[PDB]
Amino acid sequence: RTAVRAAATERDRFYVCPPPSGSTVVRLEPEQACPEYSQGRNFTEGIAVLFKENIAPHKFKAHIYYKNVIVTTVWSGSTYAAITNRFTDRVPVPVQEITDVIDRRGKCVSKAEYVRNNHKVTAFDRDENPVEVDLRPSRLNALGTRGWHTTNDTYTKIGAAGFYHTGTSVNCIVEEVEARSVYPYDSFALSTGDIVYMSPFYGLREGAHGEHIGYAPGRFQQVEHYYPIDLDSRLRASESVTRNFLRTPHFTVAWDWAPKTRRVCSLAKWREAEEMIRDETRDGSFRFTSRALGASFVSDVTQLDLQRVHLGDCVLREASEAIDAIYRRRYNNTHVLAGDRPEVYLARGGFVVAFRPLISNELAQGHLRITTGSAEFARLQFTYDHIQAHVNDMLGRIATAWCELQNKDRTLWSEMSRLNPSAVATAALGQRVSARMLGDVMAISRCVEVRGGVYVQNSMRVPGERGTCYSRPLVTFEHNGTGVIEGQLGDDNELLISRDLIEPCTGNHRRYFKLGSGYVYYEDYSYVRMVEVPETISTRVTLNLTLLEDREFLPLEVYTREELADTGLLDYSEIQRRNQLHALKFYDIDRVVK
Amino acid sequence: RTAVRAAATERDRFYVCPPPSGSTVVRLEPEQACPEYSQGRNFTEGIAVLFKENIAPHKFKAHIYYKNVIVTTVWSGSTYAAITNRFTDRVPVPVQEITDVIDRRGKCVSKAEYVRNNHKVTAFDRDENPVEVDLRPSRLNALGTRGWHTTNDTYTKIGAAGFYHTGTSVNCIVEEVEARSVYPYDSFALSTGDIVYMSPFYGLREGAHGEHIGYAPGRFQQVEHYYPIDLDSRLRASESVTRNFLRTPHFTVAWDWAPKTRRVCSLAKWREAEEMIRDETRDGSFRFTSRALGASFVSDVTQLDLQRVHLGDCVLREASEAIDAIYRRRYNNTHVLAGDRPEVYLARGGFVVAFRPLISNELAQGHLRITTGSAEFARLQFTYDHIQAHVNDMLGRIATAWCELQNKDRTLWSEMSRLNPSAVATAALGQRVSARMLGDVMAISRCVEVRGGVYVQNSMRVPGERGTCYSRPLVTFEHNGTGVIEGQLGDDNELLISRDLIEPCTGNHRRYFKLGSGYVYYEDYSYVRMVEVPETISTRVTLNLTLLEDREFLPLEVYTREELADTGLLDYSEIQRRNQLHALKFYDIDRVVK
Amino acid sequence: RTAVRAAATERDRFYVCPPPSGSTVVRLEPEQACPEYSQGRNFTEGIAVLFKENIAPHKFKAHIYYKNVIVTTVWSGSTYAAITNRFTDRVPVPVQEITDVIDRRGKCVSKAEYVRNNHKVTAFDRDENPVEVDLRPSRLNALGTRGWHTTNDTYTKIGAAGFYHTGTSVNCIVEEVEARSVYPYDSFALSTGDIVYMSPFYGLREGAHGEHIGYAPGRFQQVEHYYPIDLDSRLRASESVTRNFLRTPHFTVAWDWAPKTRRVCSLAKWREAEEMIRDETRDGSFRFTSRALGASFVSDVTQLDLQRVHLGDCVLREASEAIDAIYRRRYNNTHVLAGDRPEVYLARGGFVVAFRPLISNELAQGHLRITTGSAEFARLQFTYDHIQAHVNDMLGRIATAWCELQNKDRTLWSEMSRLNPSAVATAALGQRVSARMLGDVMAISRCVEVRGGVYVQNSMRVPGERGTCYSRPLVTFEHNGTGVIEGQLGDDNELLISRDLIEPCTGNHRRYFKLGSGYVYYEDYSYVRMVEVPETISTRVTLNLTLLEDREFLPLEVYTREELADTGLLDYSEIQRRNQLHALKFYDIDRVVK
Ligand SMILES: *[C@@H]1O[C@H](CO)[C@@H](O)[C@H](O)[C@H]1NC(C)=O
Ligand SMILES: *[C@@H]1O[C@H](CO)[C@@H](O)[C@H](O)[C@H]1NC(C)=O
Ligand SMILES: *[C@@H]1O[C@H](CO)[C@@H](O)[C@H](O)[C@H]1NC(C)=O
Repeated sequence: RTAVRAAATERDRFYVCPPPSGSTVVRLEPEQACPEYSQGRNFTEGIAVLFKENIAPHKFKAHIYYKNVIVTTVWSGSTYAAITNRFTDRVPVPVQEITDVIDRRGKCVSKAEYVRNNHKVTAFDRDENPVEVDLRPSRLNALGTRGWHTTNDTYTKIGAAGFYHTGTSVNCIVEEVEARSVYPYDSFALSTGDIVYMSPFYGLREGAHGEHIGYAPGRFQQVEHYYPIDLDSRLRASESVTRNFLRTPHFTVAWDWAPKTRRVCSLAKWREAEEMIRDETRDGSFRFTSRALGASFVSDVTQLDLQRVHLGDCVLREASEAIDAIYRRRYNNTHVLAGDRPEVYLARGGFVVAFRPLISNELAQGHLRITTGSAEFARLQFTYDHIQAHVNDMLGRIATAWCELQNKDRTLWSEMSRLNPSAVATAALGQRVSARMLGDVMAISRCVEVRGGVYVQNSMRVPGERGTCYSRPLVTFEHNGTGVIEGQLGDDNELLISRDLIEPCTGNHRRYFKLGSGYVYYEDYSYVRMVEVPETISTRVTLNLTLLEDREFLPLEVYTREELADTGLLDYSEIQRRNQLHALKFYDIDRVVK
Repeated sequence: RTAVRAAATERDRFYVCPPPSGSTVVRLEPEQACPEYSQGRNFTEGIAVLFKENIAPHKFKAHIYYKNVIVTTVWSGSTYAAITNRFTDRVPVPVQEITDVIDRRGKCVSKAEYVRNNHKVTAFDRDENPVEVDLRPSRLNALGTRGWHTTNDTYTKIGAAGFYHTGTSVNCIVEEVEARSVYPYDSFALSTGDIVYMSPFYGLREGAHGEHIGYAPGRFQQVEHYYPIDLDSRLRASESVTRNFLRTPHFTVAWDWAPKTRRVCSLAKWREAEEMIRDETRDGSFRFTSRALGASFVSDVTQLDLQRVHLGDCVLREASEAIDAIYRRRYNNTHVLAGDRPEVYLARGGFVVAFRPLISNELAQGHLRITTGSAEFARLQFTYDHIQAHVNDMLGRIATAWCELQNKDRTLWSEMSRLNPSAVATAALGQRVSARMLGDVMAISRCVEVRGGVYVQNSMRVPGERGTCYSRPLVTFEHNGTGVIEGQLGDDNELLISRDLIEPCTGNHRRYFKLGSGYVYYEDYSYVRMVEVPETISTRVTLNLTLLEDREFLPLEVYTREELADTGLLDYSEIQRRNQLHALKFYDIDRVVK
Repeated sequence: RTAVRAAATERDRFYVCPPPSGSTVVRLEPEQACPEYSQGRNFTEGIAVLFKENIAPHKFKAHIYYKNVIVTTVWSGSTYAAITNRFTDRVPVPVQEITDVIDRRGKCVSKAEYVRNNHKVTAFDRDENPVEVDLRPSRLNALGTRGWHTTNDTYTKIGAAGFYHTGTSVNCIVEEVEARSVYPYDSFALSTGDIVYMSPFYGLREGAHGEHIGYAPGRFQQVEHYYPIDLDSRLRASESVTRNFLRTPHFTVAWDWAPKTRRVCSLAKWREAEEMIRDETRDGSFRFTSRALGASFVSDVTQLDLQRVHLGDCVLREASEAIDAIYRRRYNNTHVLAGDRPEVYLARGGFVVAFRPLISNELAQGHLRITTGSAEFARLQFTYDHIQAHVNDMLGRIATAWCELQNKDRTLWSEMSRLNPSAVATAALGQRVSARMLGDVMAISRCVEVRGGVYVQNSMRVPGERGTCYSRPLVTFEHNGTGVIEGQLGDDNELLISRDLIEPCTGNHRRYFKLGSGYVYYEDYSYVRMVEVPETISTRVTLNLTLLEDREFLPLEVYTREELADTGLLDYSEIQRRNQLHALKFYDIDRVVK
């Protein structure tokens, strides 16, 4: 009939629970309203053709006609000859001579009649009389680089010693040439290095005449219904052309006249987006997403008027073509196109989007200069948006289910609140409380810590009654004023003010009761030992979520600025640097003879 | 009083539950410690100005002064004239003549006095006496490309037949020219194609004299307090300059002298980051994140000393300007700048970050050559980090709530463990067990499978007692040694060793008892049929999480390397290729006359 | 003994629950099968070397040998001299003279003997007799740009007035030159601006002879066992070479012959991936992921045969080198390489991947033209894949735990279904139902709304019995036909058909009963007031998931197309534009003398 002193730790403290009066009354919180997230997105399927700023020059075929005049002064000596001069000059071939000699016969006159220093001057091949010479192809002739000439020889004079002799070579040259024009196209340059200070689209028939010409009107001429001739097979072409001719002091250049608007565009077809999705979730903007491309393009809801664009005719033409070609190939039997024409938008970063919506059979029943850079932002827009939408959708789904689960699981908590309102209110409040059901509502009283040392009684027998025992052990403790309380060991370290927990005594009685950090072992209503229960059972579900690791994105380049500038056979600046030093490098230019 | 043989499937097996002794005792696992993830990040708001490596040349205005000497040899014939020679040469205009004739009067002398082949030589326009000729503007004169000349004519000699005549043209030319200097700036080049082998910042006053000059000291001269004159309105400028003059063998070039450090910088302003956030979560590094830019820049915690940078003066100057301008515009009333100066860092990929922290009013109370490439890594750093931080934060939040929920829900499991310790321990252990509460701890015994065929008894009446019935059906089975057991059908296919489940008989008795894969139907304490219960009730919450789909990022380029190299009017290498073939193409250079 | 009219709102409606017959019987839905997501990925560790398309020209050292012939015509006057002509021409130095005079003595003959206009011509320095002159270095000589010449003077004739005098300068020049060849390498260009129309790898020994030569066979020559000499220290090199010589009309160029396959490759080493992971999860493809690089490269499972590549010899050579070097440095003691050679693949976007798997010590016991652009797609592939895999893994983990948790928590629901089948079935069905356990299955009946006004009875005393009271209040209501029902207030607004809920009366009786939107207060079995219970207790766990915000990725470029084209000292096209205007700008070319 002795006593064992109980031991309490912080976490495993003893508690007294004063009876709850109706002073504080609580209800179990009703089911919450669940978060409803964006279920369904607003969009349009279609076909798109993306256009970029045209950066390429206007390229066209042309012919250069000139006579290569070389004048050589030789000083004939005793046992040698020395070139004292070799003066070279390209001279134009008149239009008359092109059409009437060169096209007509494939011959060229052995003389030149041109203006130099404002004086009318002449040059005769071999210092001889004019003869129409045949134009023979060069040995080096190749596709797009054919040339014809009249001589393989450069005339030089063979004379008497102690004299200066002058010979004159005249080689008539016709060359297939490639021309290039860079915006605004007020000039062009030929494969020969010659720049023509005139518009390639300059003509005399209306529209064309309001194009630049840096040359006097007499230097230019057009020849309508001109049927070109091959200077090898001397055959004419089946279709005629308006042939432009410009006579400069060093050559005559010819090219086929064509109207600017047909030949040139300020924009260029970049890519086709066969499965283009136009998103309409964000307001006042469209977002053109392409799975194929891995790119999103943001534009306004309002269309681009292509009349604002200088030379934007190619857009609608090339866009309708590819869209119509795609439709035929991919949607002909499943869908129908919308609105008898494609829609055109100005997307972020200088991209022009020509989009045409796809309608399923079932649902059918101020001047602008567009500058384009990279499409790097658009792929990033794509990547980000694809992930953001997914994780947003999925967390939405978790949030709702978390709410829904807790709402359902309230049935379990209400049911427990009828039976054990205290353990429910302790879980809810997160602090040790005593509770009583006052019908359909709980009365709450807080539980207070027992600081004065607690002692367990060795026997569990009712003193004065055989056959009746106490179900849980007896304790002695200090709470409030009364220094000693004849109490009982309740549940989860609650000490009971009274001793009313009873049971008829049973044979082979084994009990483990929680007492502080551990357990007290009782055998046949008598204290035995202070045991430990190290074995546990868990109804928990493991959720191991690991973190998304740090990643370092270091600068990465396939080719550098240096590598990209070093691809050429020659570098103008590098050559000039070295070349312009030649006089200072191999001569004393600073010395002066007295 | 017959029997029906029960049918067990794998999943719906019969079990016998031996009584649990205190041999194995368990506790319900206490509430766990919950994961606490990084709640709050360390950062600094501010304003930044990003600087990139200067790739642009130093551009400045200049003037070229030369006399264009053309000497023509004409051979007058019977009925013609032929140019046998036309020798062209640019000659310098002496400084004396620039200041005393050209600036003073707007005139130029009709002769040239220069050195060629180390000999002092002269050239007279029209082979006549020296006259100061007025400089008239060219017809083609435009903004930044003005030129003045003295003649429109090229003098040629008109003489007697059978003779060689020589005429001399001298055109004095002054041209507005644009100059460019590329690092290290020891030379410059003019719009005319001429390279000047000297520093644009070379002077004679201290500092400037230790700059390259590839020319003899006599060829150079500075003119202090020089007031320039317009050669059209012959008005002088209000402010004077130090005027540099360099006389080369072919021209005199003049330019305004300026000190290198003022005019040139090795870095260039790239972008302003108005809302720059400097992250301080990772140690030994700063991360400059810009929402505006969509870029993160990683640098050291230690500042960049701009004294390590060759020509880094522009940085602090231009950074303070833009930061101060931004502050005035965006933060003037809400915040205050910090530390009387902006901080400077060397970020990853060659970016210089000039950052100045923003302090809210409430909180206020070895030589370096910087190489820059792309900012592609920085946008990727940004994207990745923005997503990683969000998903890490959100999963952290799920992890904690999962722990917290299970911790709360332990109140429900403990409560059940008092009432039904077996069903709790079976859920926990994940295997069929029998359990008994030994006070505050459970005794566990495992349940064993009944392999010997089971039979249900047709009646549920107590033999020998009217008015008392068995609550659940009677069974017969084989377990351990004893071949026949007079048992009862327990819960969820548990077969009971005994027959102690009793109830006073009731009128209109209908029962469905689980027996193997299905149910046994009993009516008024008598077997009827083997029914199926196909209807279910579920308290589950659906969570449909779908996977983030695979995405293919295919190579994408707006303009190729080819497209970017093809934008020019001429290509030096292409022209040279064709041009240097001309002799081989239109002549036989290999033939020799015997 | 009066009555108070109850008030019902939508959400807090009154219900009558008809008794359930076995008409509808339900079971609680058994535990579900849980989703099992991809646990474990298939991959190979190794080392990789990435190769890109070679964009760089073939660069090699060379020497240019020529004699700079200048012929000057001076007209001596009264008090002056005028240059009437200055004709410049570069002439070749014969191979004989290079080896026998220039290499042998470091001297060059003061005359030139060359062919011009098909005529054999001579040039004498100072119009004097041939002398072997020493080659002296230029003042400007620098590393890689050395030059040697024979004179600093340009010979001019000083004569009698009224006469034309002609002088001849011959300067023999040898220059260290840099050569460049661009694919297909059928020509090369020198630092001087000269293009050599021949292959740098053309030779006469087998293999080399099937390479382009645009020159007659006599113009070329190889010199085997040639030991070069420094023209400063007149020392010979220790190792000999096969020396190529090509005599063009303007110079002799020499270079060391080397075989094409050794000197040139169509691919170039880009980066080393020390920790390259080759993923094998997607079928019919490999994915080469590099943490270091932040890039993923997609290729076929089938290797690249490098015999399909024109000049692909560098790949295997350079790949084995770096891989073997890396292994030695990082894996020598932990792993072993696999398969006696590296594997080679053709990745997406023109990248060649040379991968060699790493085997841990423990586990050991048609013609192709490759075009490369950017690696932008590969970093995006990397970023996306890294995130996708993580979030997919983590949601998988949530999905399984959600299933597992609900499966466990079924133990709680079954247990409640025995005690309160109605509250379980109401939670499950999401509608108010009455339920009865018919053994191991529930009988369900739906609950109907009470529309006819309800009234609570002021007393809770059993009329006719003292000491016995009703536990819950009495009500009067209208349901079905019977206009008045002597009922009782049940749980959660259920009205009971009968009045069988009883309790022995207790002293100090306080009760709150739910009645519609609120509560009814009862004191000592008598009505008092209609109270409100505003205080709640919650067992809910907060889960605050916020959305991933929209981000705008705006176009961002470090340097523009314009900025990148403006880095050069000169621009060929810009210079030519201005230069070719000179005649039109400073002269009247259109005027003609009559
Ligand atoms: C040049 O010479 C070749 C023969 O070597 C000949 O075929 C060709 O027709 C000649 N061309 C001219 C224009 O004389
Ligand atoms: C050139 O001629 C035009 C008239 O055609 C005239 O206006 C201009 O002043 C002249 N220039 C010179 C330098 O003679
Ligand atoms: C050129 O002159 C310098 C002296 O000014 C001298 O050192 C050099 O050797 C000379 N070169 C030749 C080739 O005469």
